[PDB]
Amino acid sequence: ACYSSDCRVKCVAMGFSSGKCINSKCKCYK
Ligand SMILES: [Cl-]
Repeated sequence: ACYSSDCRVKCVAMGFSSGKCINSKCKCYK
């Protein structure tokens, strides 16, 4: 599943701004 905290942290680790869980997907904000 997608979990909010982990998704945000994954996204930031890759150089994105943040991210959110949408429909089971961790979608990063650029
Ligand atoms: Cl979700």
